[PDB]
Amino acid sequence: MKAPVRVAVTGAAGQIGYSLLFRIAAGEMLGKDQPVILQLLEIPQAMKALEGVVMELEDCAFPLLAGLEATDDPKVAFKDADYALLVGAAPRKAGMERRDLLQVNGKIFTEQGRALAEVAKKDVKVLVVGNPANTNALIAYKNAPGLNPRNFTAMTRLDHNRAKAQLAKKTGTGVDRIRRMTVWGNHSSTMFPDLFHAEVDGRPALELVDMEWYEKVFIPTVAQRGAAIIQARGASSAASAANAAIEHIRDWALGTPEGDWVSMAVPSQGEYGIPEGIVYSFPVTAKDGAYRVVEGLEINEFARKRMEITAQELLDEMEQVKALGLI
Amino acid sequence: MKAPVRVAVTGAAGQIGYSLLFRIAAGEMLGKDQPVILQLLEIPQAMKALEGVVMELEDCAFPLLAGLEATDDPKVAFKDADYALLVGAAPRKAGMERRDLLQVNGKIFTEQGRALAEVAKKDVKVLVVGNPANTNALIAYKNAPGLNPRNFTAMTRLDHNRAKAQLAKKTGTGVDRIRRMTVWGNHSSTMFPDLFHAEVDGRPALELVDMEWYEKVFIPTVAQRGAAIIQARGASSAASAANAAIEHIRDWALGTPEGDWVSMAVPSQGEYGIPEGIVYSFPVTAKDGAYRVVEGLEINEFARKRMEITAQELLDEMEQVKALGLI
Repeated sequence: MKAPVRVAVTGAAGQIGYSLLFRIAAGEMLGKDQPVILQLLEIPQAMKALEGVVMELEDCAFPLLAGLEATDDPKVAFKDADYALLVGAAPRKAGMERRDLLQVNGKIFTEQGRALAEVAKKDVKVLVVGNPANTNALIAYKNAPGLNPRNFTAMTRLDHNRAKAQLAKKTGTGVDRIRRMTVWGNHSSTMFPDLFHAEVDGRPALELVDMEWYEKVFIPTVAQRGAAIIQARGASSAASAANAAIEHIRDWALGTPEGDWVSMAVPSQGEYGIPEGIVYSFPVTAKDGAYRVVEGLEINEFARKRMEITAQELLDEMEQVKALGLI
Repeated sequence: MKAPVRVAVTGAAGQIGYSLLFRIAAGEMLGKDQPVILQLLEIPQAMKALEGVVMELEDCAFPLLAGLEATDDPKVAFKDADYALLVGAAPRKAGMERRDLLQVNGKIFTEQGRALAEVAKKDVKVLVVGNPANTNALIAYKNAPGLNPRNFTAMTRLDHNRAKAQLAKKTGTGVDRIRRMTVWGNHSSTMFPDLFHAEVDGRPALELVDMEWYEKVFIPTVAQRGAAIIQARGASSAASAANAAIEHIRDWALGTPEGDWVSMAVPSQGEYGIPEGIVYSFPVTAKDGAYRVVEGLEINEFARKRMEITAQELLDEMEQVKALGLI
């Protein structure tokens, strides 16, 4: 049997957490042979609701759930954490400006970054889901002295999955036959879904679809997908976002399939010329807890242009954060 | 690997459906080697929302999801279905008598019962989750001419899991070391969680706990658990109920553990002296799609009294529906 690992999840009583927790406890994230201890965190006002979630988790009689703890203290929630899913972020309110959102989020992730650095395992793997993901991750790792910045990542996996789904639908082929999809940059409207290196059942994607469709239909649709779901359901995409979070962690810890790669926003070390420091989505392979950016990919003018734009949007956000003295 | 199976689900855009659908598509209900085709049904007014759910399902890029269809037509949703999860039920409206609620549900399950008999597979396995589950299941199979009544079941697995959870917490042992739990009767306040045949780590349950605790703490607590979740979360227990539905179908389709059994409400054939016809929860073992009631168990006065009380409640209900000409 495997020794239990501790998984910390913030914003645990929220929508994403409600879809997320039960699948983790069922062993879908780290394997059916891996027991887990869930350490849940919420703000004081949501502890009552979190209590209700804990009861539902007990009511599932999960054999792999070796422990369950709920708290409103980050130093308790992150204690000896092996994995940390930072889902909770600043709730957008009325009269609240862009800079106001940055300050409140700045406060949350500086505090959480520090707590992780103090009480979590030294090799703790972190995934930031709360928006703005890439920048909150920057704030966190920048305020986590002693921890490896590459252990801090942001989620672009949802966009990655949305792109594969759209391509599969268009080509009329199973999504399981789509490989080497890449989403570059920021988790925002400037994200760049790359079809230049994607393959559909062995054949290059651009041999089955044209540039007109790619530029005029594919890109806008993947970018608008979150909005389409809100317009349809009247609520955000919690379940698909939860699924993406699980796959992000799963592939990072268990490894990416042979001949394929996934999208992960990680602190840049200059790959493809992207400025160092910013959390940027890159194509990556993973093996036993460690990932590596896939280098050597040919970047044409169309791609570089879009890659530059989204990188610039991230540099701008960092400037604002620095201005507020958060990093 | 296996040939795809068609799984029909009603009330698909609701809370239970939202927690249920993604785990089925992930392969948690019938196995990681069993592709599934989801045929979702909703009332006309919720189709827009169901479309949003369909998009989220697509955005998960599930390899086992071989097909996905949404509709407001029962005859379309249940066509060639191998499994049918009847989650949707009549919504409770202000100023709506008990007889009124019974009529609305009656119309629903009469129509769905007729639809299943007309277009579904003759060996279709049906699980009724929408309340009142036991009675809704009676109406359904009574109006499904040509189908084996025993393929129609009601869910009591959530109460079953809740009871296991409470015993584990009390005895301080892992929920996985709890066996032969039984919940008899109706899915209501008269449900009877039986600890007389339950084992905790190989030892009889009543050897670690006394009758006082069992009678005044255990039974009332399991009966009030749903209310506790509502008071804490401000919402019903959607996720744990979805988990229960998955396990119900899973243990029925794939089979129960050796030397153990689970709770399932099935049409009575006189077992244990229970009136025939009414859907009553019994301890049951299953293997490859077929289940058998565990007979021969010793029933003491304490158990027998409670078994009759819940049986009587079910007869009264059947009485009312038969009075409304529903069956």
